[PDB]
Amino acid sequence: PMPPSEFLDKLMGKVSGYDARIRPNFKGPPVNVTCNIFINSFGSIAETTMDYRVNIFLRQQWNDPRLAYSEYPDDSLDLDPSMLDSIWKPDLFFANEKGANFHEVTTDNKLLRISKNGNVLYSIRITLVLACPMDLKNFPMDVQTCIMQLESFGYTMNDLIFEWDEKGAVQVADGLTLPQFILKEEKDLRYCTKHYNTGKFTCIEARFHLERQMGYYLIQMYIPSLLIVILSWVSFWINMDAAPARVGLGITTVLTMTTQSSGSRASLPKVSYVKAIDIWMAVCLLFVFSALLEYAAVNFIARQHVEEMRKLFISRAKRIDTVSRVAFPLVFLIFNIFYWITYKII
Amino acid sequence: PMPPSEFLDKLMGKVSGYDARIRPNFKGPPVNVTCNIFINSFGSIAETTMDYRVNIFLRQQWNDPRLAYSEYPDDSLDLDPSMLDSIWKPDLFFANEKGANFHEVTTDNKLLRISKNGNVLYSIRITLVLACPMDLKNFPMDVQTCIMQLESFGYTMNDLIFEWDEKGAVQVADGLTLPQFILKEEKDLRYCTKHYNTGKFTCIEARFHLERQMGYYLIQMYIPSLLIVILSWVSFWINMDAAPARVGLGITTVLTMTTQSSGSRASLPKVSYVKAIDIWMAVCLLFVFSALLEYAAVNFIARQHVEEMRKLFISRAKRIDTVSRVAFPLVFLIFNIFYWITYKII
Amino acid sequence: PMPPSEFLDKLMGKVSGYDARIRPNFKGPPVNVTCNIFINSFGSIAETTMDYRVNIFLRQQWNDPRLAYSEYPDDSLDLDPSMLDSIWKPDLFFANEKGANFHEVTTDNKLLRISKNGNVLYSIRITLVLACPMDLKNFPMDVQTCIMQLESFGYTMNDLIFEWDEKGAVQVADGLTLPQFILKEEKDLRYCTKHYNTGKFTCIEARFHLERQMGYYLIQMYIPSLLIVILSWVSFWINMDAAPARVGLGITTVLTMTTQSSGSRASLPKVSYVKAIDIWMAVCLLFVFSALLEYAAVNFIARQHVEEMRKLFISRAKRIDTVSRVAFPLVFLIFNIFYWITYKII
Amino acid sequence: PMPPSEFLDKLMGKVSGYDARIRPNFKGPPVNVTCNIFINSFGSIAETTMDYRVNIFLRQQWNDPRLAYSEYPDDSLDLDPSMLDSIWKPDLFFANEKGANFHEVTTDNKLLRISKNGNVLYSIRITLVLACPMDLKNFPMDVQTCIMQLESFGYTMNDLIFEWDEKGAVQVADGLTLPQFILKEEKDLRYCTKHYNTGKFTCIEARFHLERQMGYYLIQMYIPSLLIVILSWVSFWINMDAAPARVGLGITTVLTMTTQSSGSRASLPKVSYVKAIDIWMAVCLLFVFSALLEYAAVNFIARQHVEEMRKLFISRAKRIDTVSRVAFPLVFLIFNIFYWITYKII
Amino acid sequence: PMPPSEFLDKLMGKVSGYDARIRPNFKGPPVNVTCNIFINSFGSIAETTMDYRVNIFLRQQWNDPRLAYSEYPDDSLDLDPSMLDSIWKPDLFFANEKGANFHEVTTDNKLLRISKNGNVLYSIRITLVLACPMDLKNFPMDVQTCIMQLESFGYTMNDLIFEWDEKGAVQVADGLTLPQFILKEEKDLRYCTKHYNTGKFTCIEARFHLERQMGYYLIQMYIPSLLIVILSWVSFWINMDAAPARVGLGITTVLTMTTQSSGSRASLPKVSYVKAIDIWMAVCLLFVFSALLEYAAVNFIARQHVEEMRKLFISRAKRIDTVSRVAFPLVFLIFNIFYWITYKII
Ligand SMILES: *[C@@H]1O[C@H](CO)[C@@H](O[C@@H]2O[C@H](CO)[C@@H](O[C@@H]3O[C@H](CO)[C@@H](O)[C@H](O)[C@@H]3O)[C@H](O)[C@H]2NC(C)=O)[C@H](O)[C@H]1NC(C)=O
Ligand SMILES: *[C@@H]1O[C@H](CO)[C@@H](O[C@@H]2O[C@H](CO)[C@@H](O[C@@H]3O[C@H](CO)[C@@H](O)[C@H](O)[C@@H]3O)[C@H](O)[C@H]2NC(C)=O)[C@H](O)[C@H]1NC(C)=O
Ligand SMILES: *[C@@H]1O[C@H](CO)[C@@H](O[C@@H]2O[C@H](CO)[C@@H](O[C@@H]3O[C@H](CO)[C@@H](O)[C@H](O)[C@@H]3O)[C@H](O)[C@H]2NC(C)=O)[C@H](O)[C@H]1NC(C)=O
Ligand SMILES: *[C@@H]1O[C@H](CO)[C@@H](O[C@@H]2O[C@H](CO)[C@@H](O[C@@H]3O[C@H](CO)[C@@H](O)[C@H](O)[C@@H]3O)[C@H](O)[C@H]2NC(C)=O)[C@H](O)[C@H]1NC(C)=O
Ligand SMILES: *[C@@H]1O[C@H](CO)[C@@H](O[C@@H]2O[C@H](CO)[C@@H](O[C@@H]3O[C@H](CO)[C@@H](O)[C@H](O)[C@@H]3O)[C@H](O)[C@H]2NC(C)=O)[C@H](O)[C@H]1NC(C)=O
Repeated sequence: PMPPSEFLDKLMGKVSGYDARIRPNFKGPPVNVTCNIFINSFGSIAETTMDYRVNIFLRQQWNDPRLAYSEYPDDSLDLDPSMLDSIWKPDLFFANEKGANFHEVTTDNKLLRISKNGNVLYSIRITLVLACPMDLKNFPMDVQTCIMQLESFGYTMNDLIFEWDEKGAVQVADGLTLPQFILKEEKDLRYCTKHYNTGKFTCIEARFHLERQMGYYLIQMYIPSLLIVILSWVSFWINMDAAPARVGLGITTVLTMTTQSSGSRASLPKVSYVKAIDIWMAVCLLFVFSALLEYAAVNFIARQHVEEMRKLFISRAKRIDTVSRVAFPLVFLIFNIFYWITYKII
Repeated sequence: PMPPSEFLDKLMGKVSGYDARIRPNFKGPPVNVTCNIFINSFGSIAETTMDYRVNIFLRQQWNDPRLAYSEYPDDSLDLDPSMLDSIWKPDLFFANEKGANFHEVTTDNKLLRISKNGNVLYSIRITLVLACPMDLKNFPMDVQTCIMQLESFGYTMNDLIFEWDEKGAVQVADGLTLPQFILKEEKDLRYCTKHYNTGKFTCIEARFHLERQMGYYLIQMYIPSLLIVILSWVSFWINMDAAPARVGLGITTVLTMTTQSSGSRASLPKVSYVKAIDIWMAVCLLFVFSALLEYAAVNFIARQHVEEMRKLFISRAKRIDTVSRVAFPLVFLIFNIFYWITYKII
Repeated sequence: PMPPSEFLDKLMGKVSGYDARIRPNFKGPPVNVTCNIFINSFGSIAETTMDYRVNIFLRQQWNDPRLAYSEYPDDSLDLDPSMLDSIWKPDLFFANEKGANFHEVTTDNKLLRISKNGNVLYSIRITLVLACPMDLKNFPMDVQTCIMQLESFGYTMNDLIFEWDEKGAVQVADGLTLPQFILKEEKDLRYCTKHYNTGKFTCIEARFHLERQMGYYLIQMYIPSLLIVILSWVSFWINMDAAPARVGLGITTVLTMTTQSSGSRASLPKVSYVKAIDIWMAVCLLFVFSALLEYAAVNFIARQHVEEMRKLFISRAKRIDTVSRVAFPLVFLIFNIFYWITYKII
Repeated sequence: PMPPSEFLDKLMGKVSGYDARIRPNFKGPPVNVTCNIFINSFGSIAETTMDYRVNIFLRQQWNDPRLAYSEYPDDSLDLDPSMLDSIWKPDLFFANEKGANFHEVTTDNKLLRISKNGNVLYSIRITLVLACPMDLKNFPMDVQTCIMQLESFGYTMNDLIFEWDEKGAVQVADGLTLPQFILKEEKDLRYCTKHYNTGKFTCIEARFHLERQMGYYLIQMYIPSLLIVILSWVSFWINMDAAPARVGLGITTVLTMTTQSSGSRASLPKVSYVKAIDIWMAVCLLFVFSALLEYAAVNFIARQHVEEMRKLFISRAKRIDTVSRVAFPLVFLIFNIFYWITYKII
Repeated sequence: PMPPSEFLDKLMGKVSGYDARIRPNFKGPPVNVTCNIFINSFGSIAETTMDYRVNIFLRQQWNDPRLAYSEYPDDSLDLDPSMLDSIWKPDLFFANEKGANFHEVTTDNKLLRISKNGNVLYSIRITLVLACPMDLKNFPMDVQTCIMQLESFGYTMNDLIFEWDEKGAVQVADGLTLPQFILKEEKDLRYCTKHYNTGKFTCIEARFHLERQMGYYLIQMYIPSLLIVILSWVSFWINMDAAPARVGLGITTVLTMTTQSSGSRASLPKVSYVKAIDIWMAVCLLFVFSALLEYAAVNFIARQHVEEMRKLFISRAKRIDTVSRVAFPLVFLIFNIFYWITYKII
């Protein structure tokens, strides 16, 4: 008969002594808030800043016995966000926020419904820009584990405990793709219970494993740098004598493999250690410079070394030729059989 | 006689029991909100972020029988946005917001008018930065379908239903142009009715088909890369012997076609797969390197190969010359007759 | 005797029935709001975004007969912006806002004064980021006409009409300069009266004509590209035979004129059509490549062509020499006499 | 006995008729507000935008006789910023704001104290982003005079007058350094009294003279470009004949001096006129191209010009050699003795 | 019995005369506020702007005897941030703010608890963007000392004194890493007590010593520039005569060592003085140009200098050869034994 918003104003008003500043079960057991999120959007995972933007639906559930109506005939009284500052709510925050905001377009994007036994569902929409430290040792083949962690701010462990619900604690939207990554399905769920000189505060966290799309770096970086090493060798499939074809086509490989090494570290943070794209760009400069070093070894013989003198001339220039037709692919393919296996076992 | 704002304060005040926290037709059929937008501005369609900024007039229409006056002699009571928090409004939001805001310069840019039978028109001005996933397989010749979708947040399907009106559900402003795209006239209108563990919520969406302006990429990228392949061949329209004119003008084509390939992927997201500008830049490097590979094949003969010996010298250097005057345009024009037709049928 | 703020609180308070939610001359003729702006700052005219930032003083004047006091001895009651939400104000907005804001440093920068006959002056300070479509056909020699337009949002044409006052409808600050443009003095003033399915709404607009500073593009782009075409020709003022001075100094012009063509399209939007800086950079590559094409024509003769044979050798190499000393300036100066006149008549 | 905040609530409350909307000395002489600032931070002086960020303490002093208590035993009643909207304050603003904000971290950073005779000190903390037009004629050796100006917005000259106090009208923080500039100690203080069709409004302004740090541009730009002109000449300290050492080492100077000219105009606004770094980069390309022009003059003689014929050969190649060993430093050092003196007298 | 929020509303309400506008111990000794921070996040230490972003938990402790309850049986009454504007709080601010903000996601991230003896703990979460002047004399090997300083704004020294507590005045979060730096453990704690014409105000400050990660600059800059100096010398391990192998491989070192010098000063502020990466890039161009200067010295002999004439030819070309095989590593390794020791003692 009486409408619920009219019914609820006396359920939690100044009458019946409801004070929104006081947690449920006061001077009792701690409040068990159970949580689950729903990732709408995900991404812009910057590595210069080592953070990522996420857009979630944070659902929180607890039990307020002061709100447990009995006589109203329905099962779920909702509550618009205008009266949402009138009940108790948990003081959740994110321990690695780095700035975040609500969404208020056409209405505060907030949801609240109250069951008969005082079970309270509270769902809001948040955009977060969460920090995650990026480990870039094996850079195009890394698995980034960027986390997010949810803590109480004012209430300690003996007053308020966060939990993940067992019914799908992290859902992901259906067509959620990433431009550079794959969000794996297994999401680790564990506690991070903090300690300060103020006290100990509850924490729960989720761990998202992000595996890269290697195919972009394979297209822009590896495959052109693979062919210049092949360009380094067909220029050695060359005429009898030393020639300017052995000169300009050797420094051709120098200009390209440094250009590929210049544009390699374009959008990378200035990490102190060495990453996997470096030791590819190192060898793809080392085998480039070993093409000019063979021509100088030929020029060390072509200027140094009339039937006996001409026999001593080609007694060295072909001992160096028929080996480097074989030795250059041997040391290169023994590198790839050692390079790729290390980055396909980690 | 009595002014409408004075008349309306008793129409929806504490007298006559109007509660703005309660939807129309409560414990009845769901509220049928019908919607249409008006795109003022559109654009800044970034592909690094995969989003786009739009500036709309969101019109919403529904029926509140509590507001249906009968005795006032007019037909449309308006209402300034100062008293706009005093009636019920739908809690619409955008499922791919990524940040949005109102416009409050000189007045809240909001409109509200109420007919005699309780029909309510509600128009606001919003700037949205909506996410859309970009498919870039055939990159300069793609048709991007970026959508926008309008959902309820608190009310489920049995309480509130969104509809597009049949009288022009998406209007576009008159001189609305795009810097890089063409907004097609046919705009798909369909439902995206969501399901959560909270419940099922209404959704309607519009699908904007965006076809690119190919002419910019044709000017900067294709036409210069077309002429270097022609530059690759007039350098083969060359003198009798091998010459440094066949040397420097061949690596000239190497420096330019990599420069055109360097500046090609300037503002592109790091997509894993391969796009259509790549397989043009691949062939426009492959036919470049097949110009130096012919000179090395000549230098493989010019150093290897006195009337019989000089007849064997030109017995190969012209068998390779008169074929590549014909074979280079044959394999190039058989590429364009296969390249362009695939990107003119999709 | 009684102070004006005390006098005004009863002039527009709950006594005397003044309702700020109701326009003047209600159920009468429409309100004639007359407007004029004062541009303090202007600029940051971006072409990537196709917008520009302006900082104005928006003055609005109308007549509220409810505010027409008679007995107070002064002529202009002012009103601080604290009580500014207490009278009726027009709901002006900008139809191409793209974000805007007020200025509230040390005080709301707002002004309000009321004459005896109810004439109301209302002046505020706004920063606007207004969109204007940029036509870039003749790019360094274009006249951009970027507009701004002022509309009502809630009131239709039969309730509220905007006008420009005839006494200087747009003033400009005294030392207002632009970094790249010249704001012309003639400013077009016309109507843009909108029509929607909601109704028809008033509009007035001003049109600012912006002519560029050509001298920057003449310094960085034209004058260096002019001298390389002269560098293309003094390298043809060369010795008798073919020489490497005719080789490296020809590709010198290739590297520079592409470098000038690379840095040409640095900060430009990706317009589909072709602009005037392109067809200068096209010809300044075409006459560059016609310098190497003459050396290859010489090398087509120097390898092809003993007193009769040496007479046939210079029977072609000087027929090509003494023409290109004349033909290269003839086709170049016939280009400038056609290029510049088209861009000095539009 | 009675605490001051309790004492002050009746000093300026509804009792004793204090109205915060009414200036002191109403219908009397104008209010003399005296001002002084304290620059905490200064800088980020961008020249693309032609503005600069400053962080000040704006102190304002005036006299309100309505606030002049007599009987309370102290000398300075302070007032927290919660009650700061309760007294009259001047409506100061900045005529070249371009966006500004207060600081509200942990408390509104605002200060207010009231002496016995109604003298009121009012100090706030503001961050400003002030526009200043940049004159860049002599660019690395310029003295920029960027100003800031403080005006009233609502009160005209006959009601409110701004003054600088004579006791240090602009203080600067102690260790305030600039990354690229030197703030000179002499700061000009003068009026800029505005006139509008509204009326005439008070203004005071301060003029900050900013002299650059020339040493950065001397390190990156001048000293490398100085040595290439020396590199241009040691390559002329060369062997007897024409050689490829006179070829590649000449175009070496072309590639570097254009690279230094490319990176010169990296962060500069697109000013129409010519600046001082240009006419250094012009001459440091002109003397570069006069090194290749001498080799072509030698090649004009080395191909043109057997005991009499060999005497005529070196009768020109050494007349050009021993002059350019002297003429190149003579015209270069006569340039620096004219270049630097003009930019060391202005 | 009575709940604390109900108990506290009469403890600090209008009854019992608590005025939040009045400091504790009024007309008494100054309030001793003791402080400690907790750095959650740290970084984005920009050097273009010379600032850094930090995310702290600011804890403040003082004693308000007006709040000292006696009869309530607990020891710590908390207080939600809704009623937080109802007690006295210190007006702390940061003397080098450059913009800062609170965090209000899901709740104002603020904490307040009150002991029995009026001890008040007050903890808030702030994001700061603090300015620090960067000294870059020895740039990759510098120790930056960026500070933060906490001052009162309204209360002078005789009313409010800040202190660091002796129990860990700066804590740092556990896994706090930096992308480019190492935050040292020793943090200097000292006073910075300000003086103005207003009065003298309290200050405390903390000094964070930041030592760089040298390994990134060693990977990108030093190690490639080390090998080009080795590339400069193996090209001198060359054949007998002068050769184009001594020509192109010498200017190869010119192009790379300027490319490494171009990309060196990529993200650096325009400091006037010279930094340590410059005098490495200077010498790594000087020993590059001393490779071409030896070839020109050989070409000064190879063109100048038949059994006696050929003995005088190699009487100089090997006196210059066998010295530069020894003199080039001697002057280079005597540089590193002087370069690195200066930057490993400071
Ligand atoms: C919130 O969740 C926590 C954890 O599930 C609940 O705390 C637990 O409450 C139960 C009963 O309320 C306690 O069990 C009792 O333990 C005593 C001592 O071991 C034993 O003698 C009894 O027979 C009974 O088993 C349990 O100890 C306690 N655990 C902790 C860590 O406190 C809490 O009750 C929940 N609160 C609400 C409002 O749901
Ligand atoms: C909002 O729009 C919906 C959909 O148009 C309306 O729901 C429909 O309402 C009609 C009559 O109110 C229902 O028709 C009736 O259906 C029963 C059972 O099929 C039949 O026996 C009756 O003879 C009559 O045809 C219809 O079923 C119902 N559809 C749904 C899906 O609920 C709703 O009434 C509208 N509400 C308002 C306030 O306009
Ligand atoms: C605001 O400005 C508009 C336009 O100037 C005013 O509307 C005009 O008002 C005049 C008199 O109020 C009307 O003139 C009358 O027209 C009738 C029919 O033509 C004629 O029989 C009368 O002798 C007289 O000339 C005029 O028609 C009307 N124009 C329009 C387009 O409505 C309006 O009155 C102004 N309102 C205020 C409050 O100043
Ligand atoms: C604020 O400062 C202004 C400027 O200092 C003050 O205005 C000046 O006030 C004095 C006395 O109040 C005026 O002096 C008188 O001038 C008349 C006519 O010249 C002369 O006959 C008298 O013997 C006396 O010298 C002076 O003219 C006036 N100047 C202006 C430009 O108005 C003003 O009084 C100050 N107000 C306050 C509240 O301090
Ligand atoms: C806040 O901290 C300051 C500094 O610790 C306290 O000021 C100090 O207060 C003590 C006693 O209240 C003063 O000691 C007395 O000094 C006089 C003169 O030297 C001496 O004759 C007495 O026998 C006694 O030792 C001390 O001088 C004073 N120091 C200063 C610099 O003022 C202050 O009391 C603290 N306030 C609170 C509320 O805790």
